[PDB]
Amino acid sequence: LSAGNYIIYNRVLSPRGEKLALTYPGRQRTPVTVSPLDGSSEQAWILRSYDSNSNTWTISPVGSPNSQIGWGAGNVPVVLPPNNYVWTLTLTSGGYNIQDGKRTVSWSLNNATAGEEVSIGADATFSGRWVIEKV
Amino acid sequence: LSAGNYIIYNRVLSPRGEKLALTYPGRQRTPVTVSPLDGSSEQAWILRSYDSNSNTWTISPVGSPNSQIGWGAGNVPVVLPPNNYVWTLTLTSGGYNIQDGKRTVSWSLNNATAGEEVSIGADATFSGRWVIEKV
Ligand SMILES: [Cl-]
Repeated sequence: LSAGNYIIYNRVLSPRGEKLALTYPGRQRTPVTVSPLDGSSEQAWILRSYDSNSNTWTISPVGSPNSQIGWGAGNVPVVLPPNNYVWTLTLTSGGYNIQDGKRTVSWSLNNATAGEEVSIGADATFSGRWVIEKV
Repeated sequence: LSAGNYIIYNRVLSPRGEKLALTYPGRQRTPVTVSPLDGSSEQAWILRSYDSNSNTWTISPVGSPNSQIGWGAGNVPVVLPPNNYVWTLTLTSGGYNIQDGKRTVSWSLNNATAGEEVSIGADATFSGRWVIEKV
């Protein structure tokens, strides 16, 4: 895994079979959601290596490339002005487990539906795992 | 849902993000598996309505169209010579729940990996739900 632009989508598809991709809501301090994979810029993220030895990274929307995803009140990711907000990206045999820098919580989807806000908390079979693809 | 040819794939993707489609192994009395969606004829199934009131169907591989999927020993589906083997196809708000005619068991995947045999038993969040798409 290396720096560049990526899509990030859940292992669990929508009820209609759509890949549910991390989607920038177009402004800061607004819960980041998933939506059907569609090639829009809101679904492209810049990963920058923070500590390679820690597998930690910053994640920035291409639309606002200096901004970073942080841990929002309500336990949802939100985009913010930069301040070393990082996530651990661990490749497991079930896909990526996206955790905070201290590896105490995980991103998941509760229902895996279009428009759903990403949850930060307990790890979850299947919906706690993600796919990260270049470009 | 109507008679015709379909792909049938899990709501849960492989760890690499591949849609896992029901795949005929090319002979009878051999556990039916899932594999990455690839347009092969082994992934095309003929659905015929058995009883509309009870929502039951026969499922036959296009490769051996008179044959039917039945409930195999070891609780895995297998293909067999026809003898009214049916499955209930219920569209829930989380996708299709594929059960036996009596609605006591469900098809799911334990790990949702390429090559995995389909399990017949407990309903399972996410991996007990399916997507059924024409042709
Ligand atoms: Cl058998």
